[PDB]
Amino acid sequence: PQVMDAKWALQGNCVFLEHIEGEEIKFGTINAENGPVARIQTYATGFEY
Amino acid sequence: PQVMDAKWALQGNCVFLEHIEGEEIKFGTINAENGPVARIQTYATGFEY
Repeated sequence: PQVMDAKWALQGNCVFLEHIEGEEIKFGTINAENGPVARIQTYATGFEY
Repeated sequence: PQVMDAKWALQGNCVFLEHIEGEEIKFGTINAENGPVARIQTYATGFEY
C-alpha cells in the first residue's frame, strides 16, 4: 500500500509485593503497545528529443 | 519454618603462662558461641479480569 499500518501488541503488568498475613493481594494491569507507520513515494524523470 | 534457629557450639579457652617452680597452675574456661537467625517471607500478586 501507499501507507503501511502499525503493528499492535498487548502486554500485562504485575509486581510481587510482600504479603505479611491476611493482606489483600494487589491486582495487576494490562497495557497496549503499537508500532510505527511507513509510506512510499514516487520519483520519476525522463527525456524528450 | 518461618524462622530458623541459631547454631550453637562450645569451645575451651586456655592460655599457657610461665611456671617458676612451686607456682600453682592456673585453670582455663569454656564458652558457648551461637550463630545467626534467618526468616522467610511471602510475596504475591494477581489479576482480576
